[PDB]
Amino acid sequence: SPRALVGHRAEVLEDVGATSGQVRLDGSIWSARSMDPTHTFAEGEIVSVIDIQGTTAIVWKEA
Ligand SMILES: [Cl-]
Ligand SMILES: [Zn+2]
Ligand SMILES: [Zn+2]
Ligand SMILES: [Zn+2]
Repeated sequence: SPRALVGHRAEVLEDVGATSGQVRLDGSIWSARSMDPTHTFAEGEIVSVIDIQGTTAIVWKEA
């Protein structure tokens, strides 16, 4: 069911990069990683959830 989260936007709470990050998604805090591990999304940025792996949101640029 975490699969229904794909396509949602999320707000970065702790900087999201290769191997750490946290976002606010449907009112909850989720772990997150960047889709491209060279790209960091800083706190306050809005990202798009493009995949979920277990309970980790994989995020990219909004849209
Ligand atoms: Cl959304
Ligand atoms: Zn939702
Ligand atoms: Zn980049
Ligand atoms: Zn996948």
